[PDB]
Amino acid sequence: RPERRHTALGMSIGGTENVSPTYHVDSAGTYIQPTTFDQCMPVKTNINKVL
Amino acid sequence: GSGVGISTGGWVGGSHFADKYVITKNTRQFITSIQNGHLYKTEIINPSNGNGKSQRCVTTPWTYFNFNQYSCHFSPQDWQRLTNEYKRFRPKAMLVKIYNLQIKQILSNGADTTYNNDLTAGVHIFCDGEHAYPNASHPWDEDVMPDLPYKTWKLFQYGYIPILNELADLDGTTAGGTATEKAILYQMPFFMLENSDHEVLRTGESSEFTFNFDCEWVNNERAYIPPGLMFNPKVPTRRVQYIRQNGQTTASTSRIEPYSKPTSWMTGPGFLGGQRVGPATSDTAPYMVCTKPDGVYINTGAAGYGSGFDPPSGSLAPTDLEYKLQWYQTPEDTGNNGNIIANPSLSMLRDQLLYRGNQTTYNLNADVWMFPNQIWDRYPITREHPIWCKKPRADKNTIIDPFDGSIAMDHPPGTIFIKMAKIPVPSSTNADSYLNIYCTGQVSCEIVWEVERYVTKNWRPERRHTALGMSIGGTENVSPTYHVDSAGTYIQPTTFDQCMPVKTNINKVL
Amino acid sequence: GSGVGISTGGWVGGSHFADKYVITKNTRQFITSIQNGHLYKTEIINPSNGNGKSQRCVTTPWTYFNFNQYSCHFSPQDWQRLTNEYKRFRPKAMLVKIYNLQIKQILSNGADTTYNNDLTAGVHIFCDGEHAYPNASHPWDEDVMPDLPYKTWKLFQYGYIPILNELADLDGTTAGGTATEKAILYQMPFFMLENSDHEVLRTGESSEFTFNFDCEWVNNERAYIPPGLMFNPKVPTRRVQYIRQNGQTTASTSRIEPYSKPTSWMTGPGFLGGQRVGPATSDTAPYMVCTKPDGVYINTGAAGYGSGFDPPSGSLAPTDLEYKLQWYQTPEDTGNNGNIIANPSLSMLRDQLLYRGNQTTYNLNADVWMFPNQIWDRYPITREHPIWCKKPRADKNTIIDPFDGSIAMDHPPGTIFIKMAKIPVPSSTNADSYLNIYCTGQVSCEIVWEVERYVTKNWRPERRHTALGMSIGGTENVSPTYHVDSAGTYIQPTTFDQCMPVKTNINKVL
Amino acid sequence: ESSEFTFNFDCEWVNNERAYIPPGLMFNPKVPTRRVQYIRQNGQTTASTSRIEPYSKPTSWMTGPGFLGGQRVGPATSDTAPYMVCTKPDGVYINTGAAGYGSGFDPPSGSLAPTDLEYKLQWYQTPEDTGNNGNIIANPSLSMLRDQLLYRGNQTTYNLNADVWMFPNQIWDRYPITREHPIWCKKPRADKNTIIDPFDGSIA
Amino acid sequence: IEPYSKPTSWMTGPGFLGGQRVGPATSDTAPYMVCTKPDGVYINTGAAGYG
Amino acid sequence: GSGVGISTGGWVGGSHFADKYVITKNTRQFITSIQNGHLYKTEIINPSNGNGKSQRCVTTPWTYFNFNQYSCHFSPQDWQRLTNEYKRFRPKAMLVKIYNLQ
Repeated sequence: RPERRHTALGMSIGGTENVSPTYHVDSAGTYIQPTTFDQCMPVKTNINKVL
Repeated sequence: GSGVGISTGGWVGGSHFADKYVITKNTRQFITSIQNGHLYKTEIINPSNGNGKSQRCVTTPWTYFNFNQYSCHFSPQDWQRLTNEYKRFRPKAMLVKIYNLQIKQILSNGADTTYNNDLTAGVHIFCDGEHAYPNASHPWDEDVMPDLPYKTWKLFQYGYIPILNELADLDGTTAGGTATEKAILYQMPFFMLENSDHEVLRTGESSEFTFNFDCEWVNNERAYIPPGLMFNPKVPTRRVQYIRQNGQTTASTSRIEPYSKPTSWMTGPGFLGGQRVGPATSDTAPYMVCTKPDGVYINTGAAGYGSGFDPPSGSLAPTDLEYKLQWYQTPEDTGNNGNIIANPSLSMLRDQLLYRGNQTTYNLNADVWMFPNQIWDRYPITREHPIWCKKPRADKNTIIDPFDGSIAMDHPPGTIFIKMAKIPVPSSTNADSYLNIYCTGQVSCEIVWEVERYVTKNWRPERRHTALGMSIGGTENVSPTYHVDSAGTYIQPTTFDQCMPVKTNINKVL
Repeated sequence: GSGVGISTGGWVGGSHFADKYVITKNTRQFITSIQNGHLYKTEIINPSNGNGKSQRCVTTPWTYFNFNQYSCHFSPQDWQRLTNEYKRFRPKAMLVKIYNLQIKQILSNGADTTYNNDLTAGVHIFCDGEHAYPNASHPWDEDVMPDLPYKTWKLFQYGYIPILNELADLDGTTAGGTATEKAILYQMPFFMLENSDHEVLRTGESSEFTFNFDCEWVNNERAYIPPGLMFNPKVPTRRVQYIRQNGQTTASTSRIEPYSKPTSWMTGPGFLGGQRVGPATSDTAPYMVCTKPDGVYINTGAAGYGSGFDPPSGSLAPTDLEYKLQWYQTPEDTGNNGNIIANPSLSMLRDQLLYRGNQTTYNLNADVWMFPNQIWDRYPITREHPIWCKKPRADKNTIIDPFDGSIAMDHPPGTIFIKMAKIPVPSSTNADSYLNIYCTGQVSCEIVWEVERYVTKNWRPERRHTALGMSIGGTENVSPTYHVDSAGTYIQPTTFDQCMPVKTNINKVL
Repeated sequence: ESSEFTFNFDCEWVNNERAYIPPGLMFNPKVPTRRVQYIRQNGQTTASTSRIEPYSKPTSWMTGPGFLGGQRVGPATSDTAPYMVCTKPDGVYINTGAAGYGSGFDPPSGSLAPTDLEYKLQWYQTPEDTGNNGNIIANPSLSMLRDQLLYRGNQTTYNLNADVWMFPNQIWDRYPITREHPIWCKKPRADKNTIIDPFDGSIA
Repeated sequence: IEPYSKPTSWMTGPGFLGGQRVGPATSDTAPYMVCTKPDGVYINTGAAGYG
Repeated sequence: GSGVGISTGGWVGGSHFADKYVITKNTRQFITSIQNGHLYKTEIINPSNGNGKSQRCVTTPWTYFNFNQYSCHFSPQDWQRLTNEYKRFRPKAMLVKIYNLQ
């Protein structure tokens, strides 16, 4: 079966004009920070393991 | 050694991923039975509600292996990893084996049927690699190898259309047909697979077939911008735009704005102009490709002397649901359930449109033909698509880009034909009497897939196919997609993204 | 040669004792039949009286060989001699062979069933040595090879728990489950043994599998004293004991008595603090090891999102019968008959306890965690114990000492999976119809056991396992233990010492 | 001028994998077990001896270590942690509380499932972040070697064991690190140590 | 978290401060007894003397 | 050659993915200034609201490079691909260069 992967579709949109997606620069040049823990792309998530 | 009690092969399965290649291995248990009672027959299908559409069909005492789909060669895990980790892939080499054959005699004593093997019985196997015979397979057929390795594969009867019927049907005022229609029957080819040399196997034997692909790549990449956005907005352009006098607006000459530069790159081809024509039992397509020699008599409409061209749309954005690629996921699906409607891949070389200004507004150009400087991506195929199609032998052709996404080749993988060897029975009445038998066996397909890994200078994360895009269904509604149910039912992908299309994940700098 | 009338093996049996090794040889006649009608299925077992405990189970069309017990590889004679003559032993190399296969067709004509062989039928055999699939075997299962070489071995269906159910069960106020539970289903793995390459055999064929153990020893020795008694009573100690003022008793400073010296060696770990929680149909253990991610919805108690940890007690002396290892000797045993309750081995590295002084008396410490300087012996296994268990793949772990006594390994002996090759049947109704078949065959297991003989300067005789410790039972009550009855019933060991545990006979100087 | 420096790591792997089941689910539900469960008399319920159910087999594998028992102690300007690791030689004079002769141990929780927000790893994404904005709270990785819990039966129900020490046969995954984590930490030079598994996820 | 208190990854070493010695001095007086008590033995004494 | 008008290095950046290894390359422009006026000092931080918590701190006329985080060595693209395509990873060899000093 397919497994979980980290996707840009898990990113969120923010900024001064609220048009800037995560990990992208803003109009002011501000770098949009990850809002949530999954946007930081943790390990031990995607790849299944048989014990 | 070799004999009845020695197996001629073993189960092969799984995948092997490398940098430059992927090897998929699939084995199935297949079953074949007698077809047409060992006869060749030519039938006319002429549905009363088919709105005058008809076919001539030569049905053969033969069945055939169809390997053409992606889902049969890739698990959903393997397909995910393929489309997530690679920018492009193509088939390299195919190897198929038919082995572990069992021919049973079918004994009907009553409502109870018994099965015991005829050890001296045999089975015909013919691979046509030169395409000397009408091609068995066609894209999007349900004859293809199953997705689940443990499901039995039932071979389909081989048949072919000898002629276009309405041209051959000998209808009209004159008796016996016109002179042109009769001339089209007087040459109607007739093909027998028995005309070729081929193999007859017993249980202790086996056969194998190799095929080498030489193909164009299937590109998994997406355009994040259209070709028209490839300029720099901050630098001015030298170009001048003259706008003619419109009504009370004076004609003006000015420098084109820096944020709109002119583009050299046209919308790809496509037809948004046609519409399907009911009823559903006829051939319903926005466009018919017809052949109508002079002197034939046609008492029907365009459907029935021609074939429907579907999807009509090219890289053009479908303006209606009729123009979208759509298929049922299982053979038992009907109506609005089980169907998967294609949705945009959000690639900017897809979903193109062309507008012409009337000097007031822009109006959509529905039918976009081939025009110089057109740039488009080929269809975003999914794990359920035909891999290839048969390209017609012809003098001339334009750019070959089947809109369903299948890869047209002069020679695709040859079709392996299989039938039960006839076992005649003595008849005092000179009746045609044969012994009722069937063959089950194991067929394996190993394909080597040439692959290429992507390299990107993109800073930001990119889309990938995730199991979190799956949906939950079943009898108890606890079963996630691509998983088995309590009844053993395999949960089918509900939506187009669950089929994991290409040209989605991996960004591409134009 | 090779064929249907030539046997592919022979019966191997018995043992060979040497100084540094023991070779045990065991052959069994096994039977396997079709499972799940050749389907993979995912069932939810959710007993009404199970007190909210549930499992997801993927059941497979597969059966598997389980060699893990000591009694299947050792006769009671050989086990006696092993534990009497050797200080330690471990598995060295395993060799298993599946051969002399017979696939019969099952014919039901009525209440009468007939059996005749399909010579071209075949059988799938897959050994998983990389543990790429969920492990089939688990300690203390009844699927294991029989003790009596002449008894038939019936293989058990292979199935695995895909997910923890209460985490996946989509229960709660919100419809369709929470976001976390759905995410846990959206990835629920699904495994098919058909995804691997494996072997298909007919009657004239055979397969064999080798496995090399690298293991810790099973130590057969007993401590005649605890580690705290290792001093000399006659020599004084330099150590001072200060006793604080208690009530009207004055604080004192004095030399510790020569007959109590301080010890550096702590009680081994264990839990005496927990208690089982009924009813018997739920998971009843003094301790639950649970997983409870945040965002799941749990409508049950600790049982059903967790697994019972049993035996809770470590080397600690069980304070109640709940803490003692206990098993039924045959699958038909119920209640208080046929059960064997573990009793002390009278080794002084077992049955440990920890008390803390409150300065009046000493009170038992029920839960003893890992603490430095702990010394204990591993459980005194018997002829009926699992030999090994599967160690989970994980980043971190503490000292691996399964309290049942089984040896946890990263890779145990691989599980050999076997199923009947499907023999599809023609169906006009497109029903799924297969031919009813089963396989019987002979499976042999040769294990080489590395052993070590004891050396002792003890003057006095030591305990040994004696047939005089056996008991007499049967239908006529004349049959001694490990002997057959008049009906052919094999007299089972009634008590734990008749199972001949280790860490009993051979004394050990600490 | 210029300078350059080389360093060779010899390290344990950072494992990116998830357990889809806990170690306790590794059995087969359909095959029976030989194991017997004896349940002592509880109130008016009679003591029973029975074969353990096939769908619950006993597990050999304990919950990993962790502390759910402690609580942070304000105010925020002091050292606020559920646990203080302190050094207090004899003869020193201490006019303060445990904080200030000791260091806060955070995250207190091990692979144990955090029972409160205090136990979760949390950080601000930029140096200018304050309060409830810019902070990232760790959430479960949905790995079954993480978010472990330990209950003991009182023979009526099961009650949570808050503080799980090292115990034999414990199986757990190390913390699910993200793109923002320390890669390594300095391991103290010392005679003795237990298993080294920094709960933040950094490699000592 | 304040810069002068950072979180530590390093726990206190093991030990027992909880026990207390039990008189009189002529017995075995320690805060803790490590005992062995197989089932079936008869113990007429306290923890000291089987441990 | 070498001198004031010759650069001692160049900008290195990006990543290289292979089967058995990944190479991450990162260059930064750094700035350092004088610290403590070239003195070593021992300060006692003893906040009034710190609830009795205090530290001794020896502050030095020195600054230091800290490379320890994952985000500094991996772009979010590279980190995604790392965690999607690989079961495990560890650091192998580090090489740092200080150059183009002004």
